Amino acid sequence: AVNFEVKDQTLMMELVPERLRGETATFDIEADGKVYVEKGRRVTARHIRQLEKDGVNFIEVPVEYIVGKVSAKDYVNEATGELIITANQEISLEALANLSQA
Amino acid sequence: AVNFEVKDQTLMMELVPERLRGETATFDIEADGKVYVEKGRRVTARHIRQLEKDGVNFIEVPVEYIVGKVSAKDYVNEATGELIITANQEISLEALANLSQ
Amino acid sequence: AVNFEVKDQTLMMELVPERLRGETATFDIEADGKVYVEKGRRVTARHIRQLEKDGVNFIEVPVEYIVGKVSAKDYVNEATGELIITANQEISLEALANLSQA
Amino acid sequence: AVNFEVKDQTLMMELVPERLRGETATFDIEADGKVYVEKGRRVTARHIRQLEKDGVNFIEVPVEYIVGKVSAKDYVNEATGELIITANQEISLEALANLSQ
Repeated sequence: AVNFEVKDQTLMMELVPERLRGETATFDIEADGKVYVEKGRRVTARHIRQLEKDGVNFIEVPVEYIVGKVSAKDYVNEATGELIITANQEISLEALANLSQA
Repeated sequence: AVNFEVKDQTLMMELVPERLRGETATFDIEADGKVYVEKGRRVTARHIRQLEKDGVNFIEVPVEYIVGKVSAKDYVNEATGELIITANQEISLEALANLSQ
Repeated sequence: AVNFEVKDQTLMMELVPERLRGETATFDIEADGKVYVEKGRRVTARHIRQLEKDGVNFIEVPVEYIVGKVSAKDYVNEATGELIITANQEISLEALANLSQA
Repeated sequence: AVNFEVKDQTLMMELVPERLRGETATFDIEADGKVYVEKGRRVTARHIRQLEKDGVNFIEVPVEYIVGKVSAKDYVNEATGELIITANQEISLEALANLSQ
């Protein structure tokens, strides 16, 4: 009766800025379409303050993080997590009425 | 990646109590698990009073209503309709990770 | 714990082609991004066969149809209906864990 | 326009029965409404047998597991995880019509 097709997916976790400084980024440090540190760059003090200036409290993390395929990072808070799924939800009213009738 | 297993379904619509009184119900007149008048029975002034006392301004309407299998009624306002789907949304994190890669 | 933001919505209903011929379209007759008859045009035999050639068994109808704000049309099957909602579903894992903990 | 009222939630993960035997459970070992071993109890060879006989290859894991409040265990495979959200999806047809206009 209801099909749910995933078009995109993103995981976000709370930044711990005090642990990010000096890391070499293994994935782009980004939020809301803006990349603050490119993969392979070492995070500078300015990068930290640029995130802060923009009010970036959550950053993107690879979705694979949630199935254990990314070694855990001290610069995100493990007690947090926001999963955003963009989907096309197809609801058959006919099929629902048939569930209801039965 | 995401399955949506439907366990129950209903519409809800705003009630126009003036137009209900005197009619014979074609579906249970119901809200929040309480049935006020059963299908096949006449709606009394007492029923109308009970609905008002309980503050019932929306009632359940079968999803069949939306595909014409239950015919239209004056005492529910189609402009106000809601579809409530009770479901288990089964999200495969493995599948989402696969999609991300 | 879960927010569901609607980005787009479409209603589709099964076409009854035998009742569409000769109608003056009051909304574009379309499916899958292709407009077959523009609003205000009278539907010709060719339009019917063009829909058929493309296998168009369902057409778009204004969503308002489902709240009774479009007078019913004999050229769609009233016993049908497919509602497609494009949404951003935001799932707070933290909030869900808190529901679970409680 | 759409509210998603959560009524229950769990993860599920693939079980590695060899790594469970002998451990003391920190959450009920459970599938499809049957609890095999309660939180705080040791998993026996008999428990392992029961799981196998019932064909239980995925078990429930608390959502707390995903935010670190329940610590990681060798006997569930995080690569396989699912999140199952039981909810009432309340779709306002009035609101969808409003959005369409």
